[PDB]
Amino acid sequence: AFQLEMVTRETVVIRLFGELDHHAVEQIRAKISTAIFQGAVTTIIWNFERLSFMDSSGVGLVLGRMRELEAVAGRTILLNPSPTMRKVFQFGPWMMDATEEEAIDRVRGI
Repeated sequence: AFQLEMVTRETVVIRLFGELDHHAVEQIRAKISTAIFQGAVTTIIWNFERLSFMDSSGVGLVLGRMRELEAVAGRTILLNPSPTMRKVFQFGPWMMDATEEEAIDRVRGI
């Protein structure tokens, strides 16, 4: 499952929870890519916390949006990545073990 929620001037939270199917990656890629191309989004906080498993397309889902953000000088934060995830991404975005309010407070500063 997943939820999207505009939470701040151009900032979007993607909560991932449970099992993210290849089909969901697709629903997500649709709404966010649109949002970026529309200029409604320039910062994505991906909340990975509750996630138990995504298939490989989630990895591209995230990296795609990054390449999309790079061009609008946007930014990505990976929030609460487990082991593989942070390893998968390290070998890059910003990873911070925090809450969403925390993550967002942090984004407002800059």
